[PDB]
Amino acid sequence: GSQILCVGLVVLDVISLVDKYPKEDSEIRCLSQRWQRGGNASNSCTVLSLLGAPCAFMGSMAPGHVADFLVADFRRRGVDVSQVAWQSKGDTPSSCCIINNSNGNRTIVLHDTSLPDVSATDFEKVDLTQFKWIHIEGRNASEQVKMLQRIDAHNTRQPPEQKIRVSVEVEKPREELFQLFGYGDVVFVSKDVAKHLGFQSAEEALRGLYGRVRKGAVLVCAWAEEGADALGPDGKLLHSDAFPPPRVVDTLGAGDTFNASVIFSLSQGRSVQEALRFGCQVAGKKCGLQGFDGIV
Amino acid sequence: GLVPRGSQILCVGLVVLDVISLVDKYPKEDSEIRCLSQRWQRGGNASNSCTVLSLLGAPCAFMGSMAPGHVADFLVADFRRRGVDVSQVAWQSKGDTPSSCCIINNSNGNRTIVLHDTSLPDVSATDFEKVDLTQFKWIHIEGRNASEQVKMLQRIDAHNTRQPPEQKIRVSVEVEKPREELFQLFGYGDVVFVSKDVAKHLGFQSAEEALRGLYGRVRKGAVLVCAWAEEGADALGPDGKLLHSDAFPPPRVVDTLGAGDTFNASVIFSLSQGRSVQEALRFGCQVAGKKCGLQGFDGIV
Ligand SMILES: Oc1ccnc2ccsc12
Repeated sequence: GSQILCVGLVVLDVISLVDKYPKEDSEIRCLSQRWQRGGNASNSCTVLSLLGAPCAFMGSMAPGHVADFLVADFRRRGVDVSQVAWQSKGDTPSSCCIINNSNGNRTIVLHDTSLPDVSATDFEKVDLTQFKWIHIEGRNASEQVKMLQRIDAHNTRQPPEQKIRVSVEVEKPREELFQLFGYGDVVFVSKDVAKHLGFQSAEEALRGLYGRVRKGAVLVCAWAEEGADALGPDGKLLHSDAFPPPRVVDTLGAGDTFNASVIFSLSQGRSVQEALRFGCQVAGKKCGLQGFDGIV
Repeated sequence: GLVPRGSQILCVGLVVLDVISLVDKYPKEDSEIRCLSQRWQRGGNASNSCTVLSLLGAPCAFMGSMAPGHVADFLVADFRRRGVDVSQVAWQSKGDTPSSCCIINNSNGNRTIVLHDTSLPDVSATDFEKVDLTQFKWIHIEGRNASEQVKMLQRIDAHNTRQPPEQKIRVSVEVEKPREELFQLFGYGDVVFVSKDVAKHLGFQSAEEALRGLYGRVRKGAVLVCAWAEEGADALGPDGKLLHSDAFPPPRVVDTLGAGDTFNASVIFSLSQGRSVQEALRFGCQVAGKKCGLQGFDGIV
């Protein structure tokens, strides 16, 4: 019971670093380029690993030269990949990512291949006893709500001493996913989802959405340079200022760095206030670097 | 493997990986969107000409810079997919194998391009010194780093100096970007290709204006060639006679990307087969026009 598990996408991020965002129908030359392992649950595994937390990724992956790269990266980072749902149909997805080196803005064109999502069945097939935490990136909702019911069940039959804690990310403003607010002890909702839904602050959002969460759970909302807020059952709003770097050069996967770091801190039994601060602290540190090398 | 003496046509230039995404609307900065479709394509002038020469039935080799890595691995597998010999590649210990990102707006046609970075060092004159030339019957050079490429051309001139004219290596040059450095390249090669774009920048309004206006810059006996899209192509040799062929536009135009490279390679092929400039011009125009109605190079046959 010593590992954290993330369940979501792994994506090849084909990255271009430019010094200003290109105007439509124009042509500019990038400063530098790199390939990076990406996808939300993949990114959080990078971060959890860098923090010293044994973790494991679980997502789909079609065999090929791309996947061979993604996997060589998972190892080397020490991410247990042994839970991957290897596909036959489809290619592994990839993104074009334009990173604006003057403000770290990152723009992403995702080629979501037909590759099929990890399912209730893939999941029903995993040894829950290895994990202290399970984080799920909201993608195939209805099919994941099932993986969530399974974990609750396993919990029921377990001494509070050894229940598996669960967190859930709703990053995309998409209906299918809104049912997912109802699971997990921790629920991450993005600024985009919040805005796409009426609210224009992290505190508004938390008041609004708290009704939708499972009894006793914490709802977390980061808001970039506004920092991040949390709201638990006690009804007290928690806040943390951001730790922006002097020069913000790369925000690609800052949100995932925040999620990972919050998860990490909580899994070490720190308070919600402490973990809020940790998340901003580490996400902010990453925004001042290209990639993840160097956040520790 | 063993390459027979004087059998291959060599093309020296750029190879680049083009990632091409088609989208609903141009992405607003800091957004996360889905393309309609995405394609990884081997690109570059000397690179495309190599593809075309293989499809035409010529043994061809590519010389360009690459750095070891997954991008290079993809480009090399694609080269090989098109029957192109890649053993002359100049492998580099520093820099990125070129890769470009292109975003095609589906609701209006616009292409927005992020060009490859400048990290990888071009093929040098000393890189090229190491090449045994006897395998080649023709050598074509995409103009890039002209001061260095001039030395390569001087080397071939030296080589040729000492051969029966039946084993002299024919040489062609392409000046396609309108930048001053390249213009000294006009002075080299038996066949000089100048692009419509370059000609326009020098202030010429037609293939005829450009050939007459620039022929001064070529070496005694050279042929200067200019293609002008749907106005066809002209050539102008040492005898002063402006040759011309009309375009062979396709039923409907589908993909013009790399049609100039298809023209260059077709002309080169034709000439290398001992056809006359007028026949080369015409052939070049046919294959290029066909390619324009085709997605990629598959059916140019
Ligand atoms: O806390 C954050 C979460 C996501 N993005 C950013 C960017 C600067 S701080 C920060």
